[PDB]
Amino acid sequence: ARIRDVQGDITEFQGDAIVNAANNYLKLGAGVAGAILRKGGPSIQEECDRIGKIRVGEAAVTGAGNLPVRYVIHAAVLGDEPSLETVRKATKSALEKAVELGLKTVAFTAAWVGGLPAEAVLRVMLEEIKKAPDTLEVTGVHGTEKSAEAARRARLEH
Repeated sequence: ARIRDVQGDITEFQGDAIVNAANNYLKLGAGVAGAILRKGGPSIQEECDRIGKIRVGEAAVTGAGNLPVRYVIHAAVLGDEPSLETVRKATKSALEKAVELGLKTVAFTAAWVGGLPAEAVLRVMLEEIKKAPDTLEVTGVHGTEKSAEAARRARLEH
């Protein structure tokens, strides 16, 4: 996969889909998830409700309502807990949806951490992203330029 990292508002991404780091209940909550809910509109939560509870590590696809993307891929990274193995699974699953749907571009919400070491999380996600096809471009979208630079450094290390 082609891998990018930029500073930005993920709700303004102009590509095929955004990957939303989710709870297994698929309830859109605070922060970025709340931006997606507000800008996208109620239809997103409504489809999430219809899909229902999923397993941690799995992903679910909904429409994106009024957002400038076509889909939101909800990757469930937390539920009734305790995981680095969980981030890997949710990342793998989200990328599988992107392939199945035949997407060319997706953005990840840079929440995936979950009290785990952030550098460790960046590393495991990069590993799964690299296994995705080169027909797919994956953009990590970061709230801060500092967060963006941390992702760039991890891709270098490596």
